Amino acid sequence: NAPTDAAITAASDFAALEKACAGRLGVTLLDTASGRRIGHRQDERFPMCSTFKSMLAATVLSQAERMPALLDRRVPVGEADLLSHAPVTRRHAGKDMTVRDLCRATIITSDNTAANLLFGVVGGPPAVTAFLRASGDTVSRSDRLEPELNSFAKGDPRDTTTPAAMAATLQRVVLGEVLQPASRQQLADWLIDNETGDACLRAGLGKRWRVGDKTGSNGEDARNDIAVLWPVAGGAPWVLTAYLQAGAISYEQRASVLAQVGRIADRLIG
Repeated sequence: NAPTDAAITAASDFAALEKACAGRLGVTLLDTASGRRIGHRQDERFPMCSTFKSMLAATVLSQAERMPALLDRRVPVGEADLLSHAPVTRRHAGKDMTVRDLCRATIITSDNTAANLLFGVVGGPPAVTAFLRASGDTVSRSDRLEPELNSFAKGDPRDTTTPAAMAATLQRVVLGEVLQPASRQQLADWLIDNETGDACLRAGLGKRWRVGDKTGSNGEDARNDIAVLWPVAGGAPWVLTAYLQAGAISYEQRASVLAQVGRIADRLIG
């Protein structure tokens, strides 16, 4: 594994990085002050996997703005709802959880059962797609439930986005005026508190940034990370999306590839 590891660390642009892991890599780096973008395969489709959960949460918050106390509503967690990956909801089987706490769980731990329970609250994948369209996104689409949404076939557009589309959507929804102020700050905080991306984009970004992110992956070859970068010294934020498919390297090496995107982007911003 040493030669592949070395080739990954020596890569200093996104095309070289793609080559070092023999993968397909999609990246957009977006400056929110100017709208300038730089990257790789910015307009090709990639499977979203769990990165969609950021916008599922946004759909819920948007519905709460016109249905008072929805976030305080309690939803039963039944034995039949449980999946293999359910780190938070597993403790609550046979009782219930607030809608708000389900949102937190699905972002910061990627809880699959939490996500399916929230789909039921808002009206399923068509409800999330409709929120996306209303926000200005003409590209991203939510089609299936967990865990089927992770099964991507080449040329199948179900449950996909592009690096450029998702970057723009992060700006409008996390930084813009698609949501009310209290709603978007709550979404920002959940992303900042994420616990699954320590070895991904965060591992290559310097201390001058405060990062919020959401990861994704599947068992075959996909590993993704999308992030918002706030400069702690002040100024406009940046947005960084990274989608990777690379079946010839290990799951761990996929994370190393993501970390290297972080290092290259940080040097490009300068």
